[PDB]
Amino acid sequence: MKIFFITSNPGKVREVANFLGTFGIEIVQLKHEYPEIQAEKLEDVVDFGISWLKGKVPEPFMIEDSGLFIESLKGFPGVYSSYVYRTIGLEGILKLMEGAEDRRAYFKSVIGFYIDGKAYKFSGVTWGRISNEKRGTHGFGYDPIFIPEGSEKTFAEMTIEEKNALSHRGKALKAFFEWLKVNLKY
Amino acid sequence: MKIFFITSNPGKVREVANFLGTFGIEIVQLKHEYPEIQAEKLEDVVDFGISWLKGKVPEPFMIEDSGLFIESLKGFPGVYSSYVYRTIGLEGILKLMEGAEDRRAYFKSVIGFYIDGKAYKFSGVTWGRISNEKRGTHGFGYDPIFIPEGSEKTFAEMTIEEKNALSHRGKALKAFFEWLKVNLKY
Repeated sequence: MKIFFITSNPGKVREVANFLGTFGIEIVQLKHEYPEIQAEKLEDVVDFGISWLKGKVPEPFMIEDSGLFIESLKGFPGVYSSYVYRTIGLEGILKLMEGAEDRRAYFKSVIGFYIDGKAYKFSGVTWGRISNEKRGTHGFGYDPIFIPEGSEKTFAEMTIEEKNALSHRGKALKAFFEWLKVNLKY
Repeated sequence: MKIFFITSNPGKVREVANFLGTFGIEIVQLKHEYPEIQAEKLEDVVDFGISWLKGKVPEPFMIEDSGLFIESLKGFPGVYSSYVYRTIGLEGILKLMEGAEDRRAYFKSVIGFYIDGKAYKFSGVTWGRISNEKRGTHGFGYDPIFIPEGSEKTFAEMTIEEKNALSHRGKALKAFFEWLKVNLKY
Protein backbone atom coordinates (compact mmCIF):
# COMPACT_ATOMS: atom_id res chain seq x y z
CA MET A 1 0.00 0.00 0.00
CA LYS A 2 1.36 3.39 -0.96
CA ILE A 3 0.81 6.66 0.88
CA PHE A 4 1.76 10.07 -0.45
CA PHE A 5 3.54 12.22 2.14
CA ILE A 6 3.22 15.90 1.25
CA THR A 7 6.28 17.53 2.77
CA SER A 8 9.51 19.40 2.03
CA ASN A 9 11.38 17.89 4.99
CA PRO A 10 13.67 15.02 3.84
CA GLY A 11 14.45 14.04 7.42
CA LYS A 12 10.78 13.52 8.23
CA VAL A 13 10.27 11.45 5.09
CA ARG A 14 13.13 9.16 6.11
CA GLU A 15 11.71 8.64 9.60
CA VAL A 16 8.21 7.94 8.31
CA ALA A 17 9.48 5.67 5.51
CA ASN A 18 11.69 3.75 7.94
CA PHE A 19 8.87 3.03 10.37
CA LEU A 20 6.09 2.18 7.92
CA GLY A 21 8.31 0.46 5.38
CA THR A 22 8.75 -2.40 7.83
CA PHE A 23 5.03 -3.09 7.47
CA GLY A 24 4.73 -3.16 3.68
CA ILE A 25 3.82 0.50 3.32
CA GLU A 26 5.46 2.56 0.59
CA ILE A 27 5.90 6.25 1.35
CA VAL A 28 6.08 8.57 -1.65
CA GLN A 29 7.22 12.12 -0.99
CA LEU A 30 5.25 14.76 -2.88
CA LYS A 31 6.60 18.31 -2.79
CA HIS A 32 3.36 20.29 -2.97
CA GLU A 33 3.38 23.48 -0.93
CA TYR A 34 0.45 24.24 1.35
CA PRO A 35 -0.24 26.98 3.87
CA GLU A 36 0.73 26.28 7.47
CA ILE A 37 -1.40 28.66 9.47
CA GLN A 38 -0.34 30.34 12.68
CA ALA A 39 -2.22 28.57 15.47
CA GLU A 40 -1.93 27.53 19.10
CA LYS A 41 -2.15 23.82 18.26
CA LEU A 42 -0.33 21.58 15.79
CA GLU A 43 -3.69 19.94 15.11
CA ASP A 44 -5.09 23.21 13.74
CA VAL A 45 -2.20 23.52 11.30
CA VAL A 46 -2.80 19.97 10.11
CA ASP A 47 -6.58 20.46 9.75
CA PHE A 48 -6.14 23.55 7.57
CA GLY A 49 -3.43 21.84 5.53
CA ILE A 50 -5.56 18.81 4.71
CA SER A 51 -8.53 21.01 3.80
CA TRP A 52 -6.33 23.03 1.46
CA LEU A 53 -4.72 20.01 -0.20
CA LYS A 54 -7.63 17.66 -0.80
CA GLY A 55 -8.48 17.31 -4.45
CA LYS A 56 -5.07 18.63 -5.47
CA VAL A 57 -2.83 15.65 -4.73
CA PRO A 58 -3.10 11.87 -5.22
CA GLU A 59 -4.61 9.76 -2.44
CA PRO A 60 -4.34 8.54 0.14
CA PHE A 61 -2.08 11.28 1.46
CA MET A 62 -0.59 12.39 4.74
CA ILE A 63 1.02 15.51 6.17
CA GLU A 64 2.65 16.13 9.52
CA ASP A 65 3.47 18.97 11.85
CA SER A 66 5.61 18.82 14.97
CA GLY A 67 7.31 20.99 17.52
CA LEU A 68 9.34 21.22 20.71
CA PHE A 69 7.47 22.66 23.72
CA ILE A 70 9.68 23.89 26.58
CA GLU A 71 8.02 24.11 30.00
CA SER A 72 10.03 27.00 31.43
CA LEU A 73 9.30 28.94 28.24
CA LYS A 74 5.51 28.52 28.29
CA GLY A 75 5.56 26.01 25.45
CA PHE A 76 7.89 27.96 23.16
CA PRO A 77 8.88 27.40 20.41
CA GLY A 78 6.04 24.93 19.84
CA VAL A 79 4.16 25.34 16.59
CA TYR A 80 6.91 27.68 15.36
CA SER A 81 9.79 25.34 16.11
CA SER A 82 11.06 25.38 12.51
CA TYR A 83 11.27 29.17 12.27
CA VAL A 84 12.90 29.51 15.68
CA TYR A 85 15.45 26.82 14.79
CA ARG A 86 16.37 28.63 11.56
CA THR A 87 16.83 31.96 13.32
CA ILE A 88 18.14 31.63 16.88
CA GLY A 89 18.93 27.92 16.50
CA LEU A 90 20.32 25.57 19.12
CA GLU A 91 22.44 28.38 20.55
CA GLY A 92 19.35 30.51 21.12
CA ILE A 93 17.45 27.85 23.03
CA LEU A 94 20.47 27.10 25.22
CA LYS A 95 20.92 30.84 25.87
CA LEU A 96 17.27 31.19 26.93
CA MET A 97 17.67 28.19 29.22
CA GLU A 98 20.80 29.36 31.05
CA GLY A 99 20.15 29.12 34.78
CA ALA A 100 16.84 27.35 34.23
CA GLU A 101 15.68 25.33 37.25
CA ASP A 102 13.42 23.25 35.08
CA ARG A 103 14.73 22.03 31.75
CA ARG A 104 11.80 19.76 30.92
CA ALA A 105 10.18 19.84 27.50
CA TYR A 106 8.23 17.65 25.16
CA PHE A 107 8.15 16.94 21.48
CA LYS A 108 4.79 16.46 19.80
CA SER A 109 3.91 15.13 16.37
CA VAL A 110 0.52 15.27 14.65
CA ILE A 111 -0.09 13.29 11.48
CA GLY A 112 -2.99 14.14 9.20
CA PHE A 113 -4.30 11.48 6.81
CA TYR A 114 -6.86 11.82 4.02
CA ILE A 115 -8.60 8.95 2.24
CA ASP A 116 -12.01 8.42 0.60
CA GLY A 117 -12.99 12.03 1.24
CA LYS A 118 -12.36 11.96 5.00
CA ALA A 119 -9.59 13.31 7.23
CA TYR A 120 -8.05 11.57 10.25
CA LYS A 121 -5.41 12.65 12.77
CA PHE A 122 -2.91 10.75 14.91
CA SER A 123 -0.59 12.20 17.52
CA GLY A 124 2.37 11.33 19.69
CA VAL A 125 4.19 13.01 22.56
CA THR A 126 7.55 12.32 24.17
CA TRP A 127 8.70 14.18 27.26
CA GLY A 128 12.34 14.77 28.04
CA ARG A 129 14.73 17.57 28.84
CA ILE A 130 16.91 20.15 27.16
CA SER A 131 20.60 19.28 27.44
CA ASN A 132 23.19 21.93 28.36
CA GLU A 133 25.16 21.18 25.22
CA LYS A 134 24.46 19.91 21.72
CA ARG A 135 25.53 16.36 20.80
CA GLY A 136 24.88 14.04 17.88
CA THR A 137 25.21 13.81 14.10
CA HIS A 138 21.79 12.32 13.33
CA GLY A 139 18.34 13.79 12.95
CA PHE A 140 17.47 17.43 12.43
CA GLY A 141 16.19 20.52 14.19
CA TYR A 142 16.43 20.44 17.98
CA ASP A 143 17.42 16.77 18.09
CA PRO A 144 20.96 17.67 19.29
CA ILE A 145 19.70 19.23 22.53
CA PHE A 146 16.77 16.98 23.44
CA ILE A 147 17.20 13.94 25.68
CA PRO A 148 14.02 11.83 25.91
CA GLU A 149 12.97 10.54 29.32
CA GLY A 150 14.69 7.26 30.13
CA SER A 151 17.65 7.91 27.85
CA GLU A 152 21.23 9.13 28.27
CA LYS A 153 21.45 10.17 24.61
CA THR A 154 20.04 13.10 22.65
CA PHE A 155 17.78 12.33 19.69
CA ALA A 156 20.72 13.33 17.47
CA GLU A 157 22.85 10.53 18.92
CA MET A 158 20.29 7.96 17.77
CA THR A 159 19.79 6.18 14.46
CA ILE A 160 16.43 6.61 12.73
CA GLU A 161 15.26 3.24 14.05
CA GLU A 162 16.37 4.08 17.59
CA LYS A 163 14.75 7.52 17.47
CA ASN A 164 11.48 6.13 16.09
CA ALA A 165 11.32 3.67 18.98
CA LEU A 166 11.22 6.55 21.47
CA SER A 167 10.04 9.69 19.67
CA HIS A 168 6.85 11.69 19.34
CA ARG A 169 6.78 10.92 15.61
CA GLY A 170 7.27 7.22 16.30
CA LYS A 171 4.26 7.24 18.62
CA ALA A 172 2.12 9.08 16.08
CA LEU A 173 3.21 6.58 13.42
CA LYS A 174 2.31 3.67 15.71
CA ALA A 175 -1.24 4.99 16.19
CA PHE A 176 -1.42 5.66 12.44
CA PHE A 177 -0.27 2.13 11.59
CA GLU A 178 -2.79 0.54 13.94
CA TRP A 179 -5.58 2.51 12.26
CA LEU A 180 -4.35 1.51 8.80
CA LYS A 181 -4.31 -2.18 9.83
CA VAL A 182 -7.79 -2.09 11.24
CA ASN A 183 -9.56 0.13 8.72
CA LEU A 184 -7.83 -0.68 5.43
CA LYS A 185 -6.58 -4.24 5.92
CA TYR A 186 -4.02 -3.66 3.16
CA MET B 1 12.14 25.48 47.88
CA LYS B 2 12.81 21.98 46.64
CA ILE B 3 10.85 18.85 47.51
CA PHE B 4 11.93 15.33 46.64
CA PHE B 5 9.11 13.23 45.19
CA ILE B 6 9.83 9.54 45.64
CA THR B 7 7.99 7.83 42.79
CA SER B 8 8.39 5.76 39.63
CA ASN B 9 5.38 7.34 37.90
CA PRO B 10 6.49 10.03 35.38
CA GLY B 11 2.92 11.16 34.82
CA LYS B 12 2.42 11.91 38.50
CA VAL B 13 5.69 13.82 38.66
CA ARG B 14 4.57 16.02 35.77
CA GLU B 15 1.23 16.80 37.41
CA VAL B 16 2.82 17.61 40.76
CA ALA B 17 5.63 19.65 39.17
CA ASN B 18 3.13 21.59 37.03
CA PHE B 19 0.97 22.58 39.99
CA LEU B 20 3.66 23.43 42.53
CA GLY B 21 6.11 24.90 40.03
CA THR B 22 3.78 27.87 39.62
CA PHE B 23 4.47 28.72 43.26
CA GLY B 24 8.26 28.60 43.27
CA ILE B 25 8.51 24.97 44.35
CA GLU B 26 11.00 22.69 42.63
CA ILE B 27 10.02 19.02 42.45
CA VAL B 28 12.88 16.54 42.17
CA GLN B 29 11.94 12.97 41.29
CA LEU B 30 13.85 10.34 43.25
CA LYS B 31 13.47 6.73 42.11
CA HIS B 32 13.80 4.92 45.43
CA GLU B 33 11.61 1.84 45.73
CA TYR B 34 9.52 1.36 48.86
CA PRO B 35 6.93 -1.20 49.89
CA GLU B 36 3.30 -0.35 49.15
CA ILE B 37 1.35 -2.50 51.56
CA GLN B 38 -2.01 -4.05 50.83
CA ALA B 39 -4.55 -2.04 52.81
CA GLU B 40 -8.14 -0.82 52.74
CA LYS B 41 -7.09 2.85 52.69
CA LEU B 42 -4.66 4.85 50.57
CA GLU B 43 -3.64 6.62 53.78
CA ASP B 44 -2.34 3.36 55.25
CA VAL B 45 -0.14 2.76 52.21
CA VAL B 46 1.27 6.27 52.52
CA ASP B 47 1.89 5.95 56.28
CA PHE B 48 3.87 2.73 55.85
CA GLY B 49 5.78 4.18 52.90
CA ILE B 50 6.92 7.27 54.80
CA SER B 51 7.94 5.18 57.81
CA TRP B 52 10.00 2.92 55.56
CA LEU B 53 11.69 5.76 53.66
CA LYS B 54 12.62 8.22 56.39
CA GLY B 55 16.35 8.41 56.95
CA LYS B 56 17.03 6.86 53.54
CA VAL B 57 16.27 9.76 51.21
CA PRO B 58 16.96 13.52 51.23
CA GLU B 59 14.42 15.85 52.83
CA PRO B 60 11.90 17.20 52.68
CA PHE B 61 10.27 14.43 50.68
CA MET B 62 6.83 13.42 49.50
CA ILE B 63 5.13 10.30 48.18
CA GLU B 64 1.62 9.79 46.84
CA ASP B 65 -0.90 7.04 46.35
CA SER B 66 -4.16 7.26 44.45
CA GLY B 67 -6.94 5.15 43.06
CA LEU B 68 -10.29 4.99 41.30
CA PHE B 69 -13.22 3.81 43.46
CA ILE B 70 -16.29 2.63 41.54
CA GLU B 71 -19.59 2.69 43.46
CA SER B 72 -21.32 -0.22 41.73
CA LEU B 73 -18.18 -2.30 42.31
CA LYS B 74 -17.91 -1.68 46.07
CA GLY B 75 -14.96 0.67 45.67
CA PHE B 76 -12.96 -1.53 43.29
CA PRO B 77 -10.27 -1.17 42.07
CA GLY B 78 -9.36 1.40 44.72
CA VAL B 79 -5.99 0.92 46.37
CA TYR B 80 -5.10 -1.62 43.67
CA SER B 81 -5.95 0.60 40.72
CA SER B 82 -2.47 0.30 39.19
CA TYR B 83 -2.44 -3.50 39.17
CA VAL B 84 -5.98 -3.73 37.83
CA TYR B 85 -5.16 -1.24 35.08
CA ARG B 86 -2.10 -3.26 34.02
CA THR B 87 -4.06 -6.51 33.87
CA ILE B 88 -7.69 -6.06 32.82
CA GLY B 89 -7.18 -2.42 31.79
CA LEU B 90 -9.78 0.00 30.48
CA GLU B 91 -11.51 -2.83 28.63
CA GLY B 92 -11.94 -4.77 31.86
CA ILE B 93 -13.56 -1.91 33.75
CA LEU B 94 -15.94 -1.20 30.87
CA LYS B 95 -16.82 -4.91 30.68
CA LEU B 96 -17.60 -5.02 34.41
CA MET B 97 -19.76 -1.92 34.02
CA GLU B 98 -21.88 -3.15 31.10
CA GLY B 99 -25.54 -2.67 32.01
CA ALA B 100 -24.65 -0.76 35.17
CA GLU B 101 -27.46 1.48 36.44
CA ASP B 102 -25.02 3.55 38.41
CA ARG B 103 -21.75 4.51 36.79
CA ARG B 104 -20.58 6.88 39.53
CA ALA B 105 -17.05 6.69 40.88
CA TYR B 106 -14.46 8.85 42.54
CA PHE B 107 -10.75 9.36 42.30
CA LYS B 108 -8.79 9.91 45.50
CA SER B 109 -5.23 11.10 46.04
CA VAL B 110 -3.27 11.03 49.29
CA ILE B 111 0.03 12.87 49.55
CA GLY B 112 2.49 12.04 52.32
CA PHE B 113 5.10 14.63 53.30
CA TYR B 114 8.07 14.27 55.66
CA ILE B 115 10.11 17.13 57.10
CA ASP B 116 12.04 17.73 60.34
CA GLY B 117 11.30 14.22 61.56
CA LYS B 118 7.51 14.46 61.21
CA ALA B 119 5.00 13.10 58.70
CA TYR B 120 1.96 14.92 57.30
CA LYS B 121 -0.80 13.85 54.92
CA PHE B 122 -3.03 15.74 52.48
CA SER B 123 -5.89 14.31 50.45
CA GLY B 124 -8.23 15.15 47.62
CA VAL B 125 -11.31 13.54 46.11
CA THR B 126 -13.14 14.14 42.84
CA TRP B 127 -16.41 12.40 42.04
CA GLY B 128 -17.49 11.67 38.50
CA ARG B 129 -18.62 8.80 36.33
CA ILE B 130 -17.25 6.03 34.18
CA SER B 131 -17.77 6.72 30.47
CA ASN B 132 -19.02 4.00 28.11
CA GLU B 133 -16.00 4.47 25.87
CA LYS B 134 -12.40 5.58 26.24
CA ARG B 135 -11.39 9.01 24.91
CA GLY B 136 -8.31 11.20 25.21
CA THR B 137 -4.56 11.20 24.59
CA HIS B 138 -3.46 12.83 27.85
CA GLY B 139 -2.88 11.51 31.34
CA PHE B 140 -2.49 7.90 32.37
CA GLY B 141 -4.30 4.98 33.95
CA TYR B 142 -8.08 5.26 33.98
CA ASP B 143 -8.08 8.87 32.80
CA PRO B 144 -9.60 7.86 29.42
CA ILE B 145 -12.80 6.54 31.00
CA PHE B 146 -13.37 8.98 33.86
CA ILE B 147 -15.48 12.12 33.43
CA PRO B 148 -15.35 14.40 36.50
CA GLU B 149 -18.60 15.92 37.73
CA GLY B 150 -19.38 19.16 35.90
CA SER B 151 -17.36 18.23 32.82
CA GLU B 152 -18.12 16.85 29.36
CA LYS B 153 -14.55 15.61 28.92
CA THR B 154 -12.64 12.65 30.33
CA PHE B 155 -9.47 13.36 32.33
CA ALA B 156 -7.54 12.09 29.29
CA GLU B 157 -9.01 14.86 27.12
CA MET B 158 -7.53 17.49 29.44
CA THR B 159 -4.11 19.11 29.59
CA ILE B 160 -2.15 18.75 32.84
CA GLU B 161 -3.20 22.25 33.91
CA GLU B 162 -6.86 21.55 33.11
CA LYS B 163 -6.79 18.20 34.91
CA ASN B 164 -5.08 19.68 37.99
CA ALA B 165 -7.83 22.29 38.23
CA LEU B 166 -10.44 19.56 38.67
CA SER B 167 -8.72 16.39 39.88
CA HIS B 168 -8.25 14.54 43.15
CA ARG B 169 -4.49 15.11 42.90
CA GLY B 170 -5.03 18.81 42.26
CA LYS B 171 -7.10 19.07 45.42
CA ALA B 172 -4.50 17.21 47.47
CA LEU B 173 -1.81 19.49 46.05
CA LYS B 174 -3.88 22.57 46.96
CA ALA B 175 -4.15 21.46 50.59
CA PHE B 176 -0.43 20.60 50.53
CA PHE B 177 0.51 24.01 49.13
CA GLU B 178 -1.56 25.85 51.73
CA TRP B 179 0.23 23.94 54.48
CA LEU B 180 3.64 24.69 52.95
CA LYS B 181 2.79 28.41 52.78
CA VAL B 182 1.65 28.58 56.36
CA ASN B 183 4.19 26.32 58.06
CA LEU B 184 7.37 26.86 56.04
CA LYS B 185 6.97 30.37 54.64
CA TYR B 186 9.49 29.51 51.92
